[PDB]
Amino acid sequence: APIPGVMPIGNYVSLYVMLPLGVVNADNVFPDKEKVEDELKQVKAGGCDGVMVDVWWGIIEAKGPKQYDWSAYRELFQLVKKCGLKIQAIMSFHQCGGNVGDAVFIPIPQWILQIGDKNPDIFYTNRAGNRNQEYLSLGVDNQRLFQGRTALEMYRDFMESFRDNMADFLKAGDIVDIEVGCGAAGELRYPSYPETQGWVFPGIGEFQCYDKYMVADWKEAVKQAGNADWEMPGKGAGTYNDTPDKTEFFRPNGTYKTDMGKFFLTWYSNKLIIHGDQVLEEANKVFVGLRVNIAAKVSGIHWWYNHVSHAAELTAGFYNVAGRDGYRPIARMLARHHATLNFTCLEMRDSEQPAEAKSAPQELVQQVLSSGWKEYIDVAGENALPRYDATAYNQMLLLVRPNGVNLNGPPKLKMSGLTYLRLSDDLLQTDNFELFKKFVKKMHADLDPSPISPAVLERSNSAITIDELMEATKGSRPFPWYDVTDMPVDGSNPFD
Repeated sequence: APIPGVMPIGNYVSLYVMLPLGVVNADNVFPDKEKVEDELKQVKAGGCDGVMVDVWWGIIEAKGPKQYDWSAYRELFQLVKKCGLKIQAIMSFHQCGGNVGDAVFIPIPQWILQIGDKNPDIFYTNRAGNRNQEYLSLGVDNQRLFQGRTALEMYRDFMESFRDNMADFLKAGDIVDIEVGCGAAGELRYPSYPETQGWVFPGIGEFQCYDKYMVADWKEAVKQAGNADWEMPGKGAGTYNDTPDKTEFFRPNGTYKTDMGKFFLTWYSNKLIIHGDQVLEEANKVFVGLRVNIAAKVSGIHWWYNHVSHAAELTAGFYNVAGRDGYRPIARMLARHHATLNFTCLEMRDSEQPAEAKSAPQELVQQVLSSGWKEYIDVAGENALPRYDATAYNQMLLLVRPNGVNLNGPPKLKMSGLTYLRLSDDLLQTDNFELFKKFVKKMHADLDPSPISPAVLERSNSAITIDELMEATKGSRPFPWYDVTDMPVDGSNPFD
């Protein structure tokens, strides 16, 4: 039996905090150095392991192709290191802000956007012909349109430059995680619920495959299946703020369940998996042999999860329905690259969502974490929305150790890390910050903050075919979850 009071260190879950947006600004300057230094000191003194920051493509490569300026990011990283903190860096090949609310606006490089004025099909496009300018469509990953480069080559060259220009932070163990941005907002998904085209929760979203590149690919695919005339979804799919039962495509027994529907949903979800595969392959080639994790971010699309159609999942590109696990194939792709899955919604409870949304964040998290663990990858995560209350912190503590602490060794089920959204004035307010420090102590299994490295990143494994990957869609039971955390922020123990 274990010795009373001894907590095995394998129970510890690292806790990182996301830096404010614009910490390095759109002119590639790091302003308010003193304020930031101060915040970093408070975060460290609260026990946090590190911080996460976006490394914005539209800052670094702004002046032109392969003109990279890493100066301000080096100053920031040096400061974080000096405050005793680890760094998670996001390779952010997407747009920051741009709405009236948003305090910062950083588009992708203007020399890319200029290409888009004359070729709007470089962007994800909805069936009405709206272009999302926040990210380059997967349809252009391998199109040599960008002053002699393809999109994948641009991503590769940027990551190589980052590695070479941060070589000393990488050697010293200061940079611990590279999150590779794979879509708008950095997430591996289609931009199916854009605020800029009027989406409001809990709309079903819209398919984002109408650019001419993805269309040429589709037309070829359906011809080979023996159905030349199958079209992409039309008016039957409805629009962003429909509910599934108001559509033909997503109603019970609707189009999604027809042979044409299944064929379309397979193709659509496979193009997203292939895009992830190609982007992470480039990351693995850059970072192989270094002690750093490489991660992809999958957003938690929890609305309509309890509807037969899983319509919001489907429009986002995750073909997850009864009898078809749409996340496990992503995890298996990730495993090939020795990459980590970063998921969201770790704080959410089903009872917090309106009933009409058919929303099940708890069961979604359980499915996705279970499917990643079954593929022998690490899974990390984030809170989806800002939360400062004990209920939220206790839900995240449940998710990071879904069968609580293990006094005999490392837990059976443990997330590899949590990144908290986000450092702000509200978080540092005296009351909230007090609660937050208890959350961090519980993340650490009541151990003291404890600095060593990620594993050495192995080279990507040999390729498997699309069809071998589809074996991973077989449905399975998720691991059983506890109903409450072991280590609530009030210090009690619900098992005594």
